[PDB]
Amino acid sequence: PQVAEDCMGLLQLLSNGTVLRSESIDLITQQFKNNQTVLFKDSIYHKPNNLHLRLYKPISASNRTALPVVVFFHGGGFCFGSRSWPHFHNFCLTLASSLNALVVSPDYRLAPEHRLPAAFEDAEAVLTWLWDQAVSDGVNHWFEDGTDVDFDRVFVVGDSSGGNIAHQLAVRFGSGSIELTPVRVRGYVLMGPFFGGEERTNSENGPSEALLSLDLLDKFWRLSLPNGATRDHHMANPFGPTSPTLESISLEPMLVIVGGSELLRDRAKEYAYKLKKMGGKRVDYIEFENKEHGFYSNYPSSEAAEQVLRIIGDFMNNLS
Repeated sequence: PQVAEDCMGLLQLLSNGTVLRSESIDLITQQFKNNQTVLFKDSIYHKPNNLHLRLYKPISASNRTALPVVVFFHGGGFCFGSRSWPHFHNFCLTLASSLNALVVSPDYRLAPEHRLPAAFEDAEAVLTWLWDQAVSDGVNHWFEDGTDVDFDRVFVVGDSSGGNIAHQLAVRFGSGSIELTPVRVRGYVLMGPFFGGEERTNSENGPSEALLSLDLLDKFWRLSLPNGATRDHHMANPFGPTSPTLESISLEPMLVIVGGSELLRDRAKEYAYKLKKMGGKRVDYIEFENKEHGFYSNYPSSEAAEQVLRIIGDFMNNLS
């Protein structure tokens, strides 16, 4: 059937997004009366793969002080998503304005065309691109304006599959493997992190969500993990028999945020508490009762979404 080549090409066109030619400004309503302007523009960070990221600058506080960096990795189960998608663009406008930080929102290669670890390799290229900009006075060319950026205050915020990406970066940075001074990642925020495993948890065997189901999560892993791999692969299960030696590596402080009704609740809770009992690991586990996957971005202007942005801000303030 040729209708199969088309549904494949549909996935590519669906998450291809667009690239802005010039810088643009949007209005974002803060926690409909209080507004805020956020400057943003697209830049290429990997020329061979034609991968772009979006930089966000809150205009009001950028001229007041040096901004910390928030690298945001969007979700999509390693198969969907783009930094230009309005759902993710709106969340980054909220991230920049509420956290008073420069937001870096990069695209990354998607499965099944680019199976894992293609997404993790792209994430490291993002941080390496950030390092290249930091040491070369490149922030001054980021906009038609000066930009003061505190590269000693970098934070990685990962949504769903981006939360998995954030964990892989935290491991690679904490193991002394990659090292990008003066870029210093002080903390990691894992928001409903897309972790997997062959054996099911109780919440994974529970009722389906508004969008997520256990069958959909299985199809995500199967289409994104390499051919012939199981859900116990280290790229899916952080505690699989491949790279579970997290006791040795020095992990940065972490924040795990999930909804109480999430299918991925038990995996993230087990992930956080296995880390809390490892020595030298500061991990805060926060569970929002009766919420499903992506409540912080699926329902903005709701109380739960605003509390998440506050918790991330407090988490950033304490770490610096």
